[PDB]
Amino acid sequence: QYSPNTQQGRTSIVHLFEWRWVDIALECERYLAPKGFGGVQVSPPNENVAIYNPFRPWWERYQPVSYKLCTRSGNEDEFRNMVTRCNNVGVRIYVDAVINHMCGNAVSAGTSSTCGSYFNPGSRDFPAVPYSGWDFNDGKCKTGSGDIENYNDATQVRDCRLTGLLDLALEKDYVRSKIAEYMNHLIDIGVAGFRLDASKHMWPGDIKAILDKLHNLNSNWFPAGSKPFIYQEVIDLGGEPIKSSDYFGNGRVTEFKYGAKLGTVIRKWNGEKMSYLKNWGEGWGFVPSDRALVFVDSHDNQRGHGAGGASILTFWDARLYKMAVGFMLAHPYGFTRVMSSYRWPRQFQNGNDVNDWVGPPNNNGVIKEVTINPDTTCGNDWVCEHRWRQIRNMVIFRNVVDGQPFTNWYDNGSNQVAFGRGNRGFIVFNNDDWSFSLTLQTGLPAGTYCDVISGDKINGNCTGIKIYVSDDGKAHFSISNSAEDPFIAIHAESKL
Ligand SMILES: C[C@H]1O[C@H](O[C@H]2[C@H](O)[C@@H](O)[C@@H](O)O[C@@H]2CO)[C@H](O)[C@@H](O)[C@@H]1N[C@H]1C=C(CO)[C@@H](O[C@H]2O[C@H](CO)[C@@H](O[C@H]3O[C@H](CO)[C@@H](O)[C@H](O)[C@H]3O)[C@H](O)[C@H]2O)[C@H](O)[C@H]1O
Ligand SMILES: *[C@@H]1O[C@H](CO)[C@@H](O)[C@H](O)[C@H]1NC(C)=O
Ligand SMILES: [Ca+2]
Ligand SMILES: [Cl-]
Repeated sequence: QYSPNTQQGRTSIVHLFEWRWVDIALECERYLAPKGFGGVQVSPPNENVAIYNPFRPWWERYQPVSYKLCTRSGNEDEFRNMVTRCNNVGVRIYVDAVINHMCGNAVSAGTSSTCGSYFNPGSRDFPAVPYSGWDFNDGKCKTGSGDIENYNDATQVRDCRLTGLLDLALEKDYVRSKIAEYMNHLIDIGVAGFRLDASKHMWPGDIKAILDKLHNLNSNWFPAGSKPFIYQEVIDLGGEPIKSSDYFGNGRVTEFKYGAKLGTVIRKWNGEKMSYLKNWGEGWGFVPSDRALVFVDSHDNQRGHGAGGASILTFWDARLYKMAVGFMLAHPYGFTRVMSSYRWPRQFQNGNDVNDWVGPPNNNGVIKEVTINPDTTCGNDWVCEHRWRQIRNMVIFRNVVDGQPFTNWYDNGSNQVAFGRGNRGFIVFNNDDWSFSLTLQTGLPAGTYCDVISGDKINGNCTGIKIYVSDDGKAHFSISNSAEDPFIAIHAESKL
């Protein structure tokens, strides 16, 4: 469960939120593989409800109608084609598995689905699976509304509807089998693992019963006995009967406290400063490193739809975001997931964004293709953070320092810190309102290194800042509080 199953030397996965299968296939070959990315988290590949009010929101993909690989991202052929090509180049695919529920109970019956499948929420009829009233928890839920009303009662959190979404009776072997049938179909196609959506709303024991029916990874690409990588989405920030530690037996879990705390520290909210990050990790109340999937922001909380709230950093906060992602990718704690989003028209009113529902860039509902600009950036309103030099170069930085310990930490008692990873890497941050100028111990061998944040090493030279390391491993760093990117990073592979 716990191993990502990525190729030796690749330590991160990227979430290509709402991308089309064909675009991802191309991305695997032209960028992901050459730049050292380990894998890709894709949006739910199964048939979902088509919602026109509001116009095709991103969240309609979390309301399943069937298990047919047919969505706005593409059909089953294009999906299979994407997995094959990505695997052939060393980049794995992780499927977002929405297995806790089906669509909202209020949705109108008919054929308003991404594949024309018929469904009737009112009578609990989903013929394309098939599921009937006997496969839902309507009789098991005890709340008066039928939905989840209090998260302090772990029982209704699991047996009732999450904001109206019809809740699957996962204790029934029939339902467990229909779900395994779906996941095994994907495993046999070549996927390397799954993100279990709304895992908090499922009993750890029901999840385990389903994972027991799963096949080993495809023997054409993976070594015999390979088990699918499993990370469960559980939002646990304390103060609830449900703890993410209850799911350690099924696989890893999403550590939402990670992004929340990093955001407040980097924003310097209510007393926090970067010097406190010295004991970052479990020392902060986080889950063990070998059970954590970490990230700065997610498709959910980057638009206020998840835990984290106001402190969360996103592409909208470019400068601070790059630093946050940089710290995460440099730090040894957990398995890192990089975000890749699209721009939407944020419309704030009373502190809340009324356009948080807006779906991906599209032409009358047809998702726009991801175009690549001459400078490697993306067009058609795709942000492509994974293509930002500062982020892409930190992904590579993680690969280079994989395995090296945390050493040579430094801080000015405020917001200027630095630390290294064994003798393969070093990073410096200046988040104070004044310039940083000092000679630090880097633990790196003597030589001239290229700063991978400001530039790149291109055939014998640096296109940006250059750092000189002496025999005793010391080097001088200068970062004005006015730099576009107030941090510098160098590693063994950026060495001249
Ligand atoms: C969103 C978050 O809510 C909880 O998170 C709780 C948290 O556990 C608790 O501790 C406290 O912080 O409150 C949070 C919000 O209630 C869960 O614990 C967690 O698992 C879940 N996150 C994952 C799963 C779902 C569901 O399929 C997705 O929802 C996403 O899809 C849903 C279905 O299309 C959307 O509902 C939409 O459709 C419903 C249909 O009846 C409508 O009633 C609803 O008004 C509408 O917004 C939802 O807005 C969106 O966020 C989401 O994208 C995905 O990341
Ligand atoms: C690096 O660039 C300089 C010019 O700025 C050039 O003289 C030198 O030969 C280059 N080195 C390599 C290895 O390409
Ligand atoms: Ca449930
Ligand atoms: Cl997530």
